[PDB]
Amino acid sequence: AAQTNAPWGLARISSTSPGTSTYYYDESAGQGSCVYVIDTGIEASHPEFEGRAQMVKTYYYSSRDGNGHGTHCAGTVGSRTYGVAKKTQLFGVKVLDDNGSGQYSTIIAGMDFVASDKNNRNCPKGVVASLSLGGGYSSSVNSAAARLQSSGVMVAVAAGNNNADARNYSPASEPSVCTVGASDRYDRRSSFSNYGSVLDIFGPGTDILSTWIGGSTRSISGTSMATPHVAGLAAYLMTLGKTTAASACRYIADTANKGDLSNIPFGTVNLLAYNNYQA
Ligand SMILES: Cc1oc2ncn(CCCN(C)C)c(=N)c2c1C
Ligand SMILES: Cc1oc2ncn(CCCN(C)C)c(=N)c2c1C
Repeated sequence: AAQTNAPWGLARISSTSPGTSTYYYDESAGQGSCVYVIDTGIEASHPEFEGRAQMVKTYYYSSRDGNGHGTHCAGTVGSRTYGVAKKTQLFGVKVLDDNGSGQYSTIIAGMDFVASDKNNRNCPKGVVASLSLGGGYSSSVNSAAARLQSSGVMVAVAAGNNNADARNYSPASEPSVCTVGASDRYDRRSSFSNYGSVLDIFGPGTDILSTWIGGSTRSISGTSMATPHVAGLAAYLMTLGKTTAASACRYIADTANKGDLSNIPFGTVNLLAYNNYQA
């Protein structure tokens, strides 16, 4: 399948070269997989989600996304126009309030929730969790991310936006999850992207168009935007049977475009997520 005039990040993940604008992908499109977006919520009524999104948990007085960040990330995972895996099921877990803030205790509870809740959901092709959030190092936060991964969920986490080594951030620094840095449309490391040996992969993160609250769209930047590209890619590859939740991060690294990014610090992987789709 081909989506013409796609957002640059979708085109990038299906291309061996920067500078193209069509997204190519197998029409299975993540059908039968599920992606949990652990964030500020998801505006599930957005036409772009086509009934495939739903809120399943909140820790606040409402399950509504009053911020937009979670809706944007969910859109990059799985919206019809802006999403990598256009037929996946999206589940919202609101661990962040409408200012984008959340206590580590709440974030941990949300991860443990997903590890159990996937057993209440029909996801025969596999389960992914996208965590576009984090803060300073916490062994308890890292352990929660490790538990979620061990339970059989592909966990993709944002590296962070401090232009610093991700070893000092959580859950970014948990080795067993998939830690995602950000790149731009010219194949440069995004100016704000964290780096370091704990990174597994880069995805598009500068100037990413996706869904927003109020039934709208906008372009924003962050490792938060790169992470759902990788989460959606994992769901897509799991639906194709090419990999599993336990192996998808390694598979994405194995099949990535290698050596193509600039301003990668020595010791950080030079790997850009790539779907390897051949029509
Ligand atoms: C106008 C705008 O509104 C935003 N809300 C959340 N974010 C994401 C930053 C923090 N996040 C965890 C809540 C934005 N980057 C953003 C931008 C730009
Ligand atoms: C380790 C980590 O530390 C963070 N601090 C703020 N944010 C919010 C910035 C979100 N983005 C859209 C600009 C994070 N997403 C984050 C992550 C991951």
